[PDB]
Amino acid sequence: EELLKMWGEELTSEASVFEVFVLYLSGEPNRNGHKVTCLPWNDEPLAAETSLLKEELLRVNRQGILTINSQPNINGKPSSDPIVGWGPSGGYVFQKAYLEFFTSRETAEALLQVLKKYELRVNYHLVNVKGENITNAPELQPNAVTWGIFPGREIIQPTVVDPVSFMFWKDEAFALWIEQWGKLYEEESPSRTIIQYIHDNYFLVNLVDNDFPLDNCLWQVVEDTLELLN
Amino acid sequence: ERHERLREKMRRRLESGDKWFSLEFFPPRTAEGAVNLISRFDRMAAGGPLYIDVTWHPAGDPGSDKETSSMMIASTAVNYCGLETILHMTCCRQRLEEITGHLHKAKQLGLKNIMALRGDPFNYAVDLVKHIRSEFGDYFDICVAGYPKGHPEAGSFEADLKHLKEKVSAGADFIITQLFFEADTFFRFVKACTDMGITCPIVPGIFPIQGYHSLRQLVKLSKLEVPQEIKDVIEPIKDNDAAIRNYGIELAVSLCQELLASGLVPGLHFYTLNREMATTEVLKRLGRRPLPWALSAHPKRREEDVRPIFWASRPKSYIYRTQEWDEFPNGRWGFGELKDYYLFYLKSKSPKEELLKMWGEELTSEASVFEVFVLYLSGEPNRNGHKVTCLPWNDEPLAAETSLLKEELLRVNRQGILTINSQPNINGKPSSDPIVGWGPSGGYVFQKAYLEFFTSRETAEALLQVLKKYELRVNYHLVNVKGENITNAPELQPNAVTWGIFPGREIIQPTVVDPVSFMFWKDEAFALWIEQWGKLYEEESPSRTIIQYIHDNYFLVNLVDNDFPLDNCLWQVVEDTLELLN
Ligand SMILES: Cc1cc2nc3c(=O)[nH]c(=O)nc-3n(C[C@H](O)[C@H](O)[C@H](O)COP(=O)(O)OP(=O)(O)OC[C@H]3O[C@@H](n4cnc5c(N)ncnc54)[C@H](O)[C@@H]3O)c2cc1C
Ligand SMILES: Nc1ncnc2c1ncn2[C@@H]1O[C@H](CSCC[C@H](N)C(=O)O)[C@@H](O)[C@H]1O
Ligand SMILES: Nc1ncnc2c1ncn2[C@@H]1O[C@H](CSCC[C@H](N)C(=O)O)[C@@H](O)[C@H]1O
Repeated sequence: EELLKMWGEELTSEASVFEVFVLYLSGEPNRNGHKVTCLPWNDEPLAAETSLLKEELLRVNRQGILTINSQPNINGKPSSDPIVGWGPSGGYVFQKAYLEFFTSRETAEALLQVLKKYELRVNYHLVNVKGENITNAPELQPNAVTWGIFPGREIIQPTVVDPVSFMFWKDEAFALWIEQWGKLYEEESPSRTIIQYIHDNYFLVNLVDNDFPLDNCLWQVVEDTLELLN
Repeated sequence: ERHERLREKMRRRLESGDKWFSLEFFPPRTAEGAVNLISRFDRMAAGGPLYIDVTWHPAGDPGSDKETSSMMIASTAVNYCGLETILHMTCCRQRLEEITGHLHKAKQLGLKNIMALRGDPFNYAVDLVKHIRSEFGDYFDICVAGYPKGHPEAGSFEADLKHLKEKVSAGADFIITQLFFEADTFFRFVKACTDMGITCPIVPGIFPIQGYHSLRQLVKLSKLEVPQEIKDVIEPIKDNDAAIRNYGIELAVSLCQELLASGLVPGLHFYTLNREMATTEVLKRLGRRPLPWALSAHPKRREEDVRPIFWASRPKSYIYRTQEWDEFPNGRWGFGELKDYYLFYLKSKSPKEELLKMWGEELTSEASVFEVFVLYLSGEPNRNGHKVTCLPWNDEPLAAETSLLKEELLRVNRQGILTINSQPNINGKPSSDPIVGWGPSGGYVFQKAYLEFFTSRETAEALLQVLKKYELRVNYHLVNVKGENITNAPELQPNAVTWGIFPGREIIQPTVVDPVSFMFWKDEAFALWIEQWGKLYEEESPSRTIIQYIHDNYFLVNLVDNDFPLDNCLWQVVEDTLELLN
């Protein structure tokens, strides 16, 4: 037993599942053993870039939208930057904001509803376990989300997100709700039951904000998702 | 379902319900006319035409290797111009071997659409189509001429319809009709075609009247009688060709609208007769963007979305020099090689010794050459009073994006920095910008500053001496006709001067600087001194020896500024070089 007590001994509701993400999104106290440094999806500590949006992620996951990775809108930082920088020196580095998460089944309706106004700017992709696949993405084509331009060189594009790779990743992206977390609990115990109601019948989601010279809209998508549900 | 060439391409438009247009031309009897018509093919291609049809006659030697011959005109339309063509063919006074040889030659030239014609004095187009199918299978498109008001040689119209049945069922793919004067005639013979089991799509042909010779030309071509209404309209204006052009445009617009609104017409064939204005106006009245180069090439070149910037003021030589390739670049340019040098036209749109009045008959010194570049860039008339339309490297008026590089560019060019290609830094403008908005309409477009020029031995030396003060920021490349090569670019890698960011797509980089393909542009760039401007002068003269000295000893230089969100340093590097001189 290493991560059980860090993820909580007994889950009273989905709120006890939300309470595991916020204690990963900040170093914070717990009923026993304090800080948790891991989730099934998130074996790295938060990258230094995450400090730009840590307060937003804490807000988002405390509202029940269960973020499992992100990026900010960077708009051409120097390559040498210790927070957001890579490749040859002196060049530039760019990003699109990114927000990948799970939600309660009722919340996916809410998200699709609010995307009816942002479906030009925000590339979105929702998927339930067994298959229920909704997107505004180009049918086939990958979306580039981190790229860089370097003195005397070709454009480098290290981070890309796309509907085929996402539909493949989904088959692991649900399995470890059981294989890592759910397998800790007793057979059909109230914790296992609320985890199974979170494994099955629950939407994995991806969002990308394409308009990177602007402030990141993904927080407003989630705020309006919440508002709508409310 | 899947789609391919042949009927499936036009079946795509049929299913999508998109109306299209096609143009049909004639081969000229002179080489100059051939060049003019090739330029015309380039100009019409932007009108979104389905295909180009080239007529065939035996008196003009169409199967021969003369440039005026129809076969080479069609080949130039496709291979060296990038436009799909449909080749007409007639087999009167021809044998099996001749037809087979001509069809094989069409094979070798990439020609894949063939029109079957019987001509006027192998007895029928049925034999031609059947022989084509038997000897070359289904590799080629086959289309047969249709006769709505019946063949003049035929006793009965129903017999003509039956012969059309047989010809279509033999090997034909599409049917093209001749001139008309009433729309209802289209409908009646279309219904006849349907009722006889002919299921191929029928496309109507249109002759746009443009002059008084059109009436005689129309009568001779179609053997039909002009209606008394049109003649009476034309008779009182028998010497106002321009007015008849407007009247014919109106009549053609009415006919085309009636044809299209029917829904049985998938497209239109227009008999241009090697005339542009009326056809273009008609097409516009009936109702460019994917890359900063306004068209990517058609034949075997759907893959091209990156090419080197060097040729971008002169694109048709790049297409011609690269026609050997299969690896037409898509992705990071990283592969296609111009391991090539060639025999040529090297002719402007102005005649061979006509533009001498704009470049000057008499070069006094290099300081006269320096004004020809500046007169071009300024749009200013020469000492003769003639505005310079082009220079040997750049047959165009230079682009709207280079209006940002007007006053500074011509200012530094006066000083012996003879610029032949250039570009602004852009810093992430929205897509659909008026001067740099290429690609998908949502997104952003980005560019580095670029400058390319010839310059003197002294000024090149100076610049080599200076660039050390910017060499972290400026990639530079310098070469001469002697092959002396000096450059500061990493491992000779390409340099991505333009790119765009678009929702849901990977990053797109449509133009690139490349120090290896600059070795292949170099030879073309220097040779365009002697082979267009030197040879425009007499064989031993001040003007020839001046141009041969410029060819012999100027450096060719290219610079790129990598700090694209900051102000351009190419302005304030050549000025940092002018200072040093003194
Ligand atoms: C779109 C178009 C393009 C043209 N292009 C050219 C060109 O490139 N070069 C050129 O020289 N001319 C061309 N012409 C002119 C054309 O070739 C003439 O109309 C010519 O006189 C006959 O050619 P055809 O294919 O229409 O002949 P066909 O369709 O074969 O018709 C000619 C006559 O053959 C008779 N016939 C056909 N099959 C039979 C049969 N099985 N049994 C008995 N009788 C039969 C018909 O009754 C008809 O009157 C073109 C015409 C059109 C409309
Ligand atoms: N549950 C969670 N909520 C928010 N962010 C998370 C998260 N789990 C991981 N992350 C962060 O999401 C980031 C995605 S990393 C992939 C993109 C990468 N930064 C690049 O541009 O190359 C990680 O760096 C990590 O710090
Ligand atoms: N004599 C001359 N001096 C300066 N620039 C010239 C020139 N002749 C042509 N040019 C310009 O050279 C540029 C090269 S193409 C520039 C790159 C490309 N348009 C892009 O897609 O980003 C053209 O804009 C052309 O107009």
